[PDB]
Amino acid sequence: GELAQALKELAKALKEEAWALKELAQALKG
Amino acid sequence: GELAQALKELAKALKEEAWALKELAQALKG
Amino acid sequence: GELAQALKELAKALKEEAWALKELAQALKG
Amino acid sequence: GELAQALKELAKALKEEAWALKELAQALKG
Amino acid sequence: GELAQALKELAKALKEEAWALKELAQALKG
Amino acid sequence: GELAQALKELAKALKEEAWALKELAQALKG
Repeated sequence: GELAQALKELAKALKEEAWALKELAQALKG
Repeated sequence: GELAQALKELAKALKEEAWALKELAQALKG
Repeated sequence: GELAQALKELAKALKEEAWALKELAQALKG
Repeated sequence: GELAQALKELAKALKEEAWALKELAQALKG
Repeated sequence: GELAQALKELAKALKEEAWALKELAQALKG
Repeated sequence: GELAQALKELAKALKEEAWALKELAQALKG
């Protein structure tokens, strides 16, 4: 239902945020 | 109640944050 | 209730942060 | 209760985040 | 119990993020 | 619960963002 769906969407977004943070860290190192 | 809605908004905002981190990473590369 | 509203406020803050970091990216890129 | 106190802490942190985002926007605008 | 603790952790981390946005703002000014 | 879990994960992500942004701040000063 609605809450389960929203929690799954938040979990996807957290994964995207972590991936993006790694891209920034890489760019900073470069 | 409104918990699921709040989590949907939070997931959407976190996606926007992730995209900004990706844009910063690319900006450091020109 | 109050929990959901505070999470909506947290989402609004991360949305604002995303926007400001996107502007920072545009300024760094030049 | 503990939840109410925690929401209070999050509200304080939101207010600090908001002022720092204002400062970042001020640094960017100029 | 665990939700109030998670919210307190989230407040702490938002304050760290505010500190970092201030540092960005200052760095933009040299 | 699942919610406390996800919010702890978000706090960790905001702490990592704060670290990266402080490194960006130093990079913006050369």
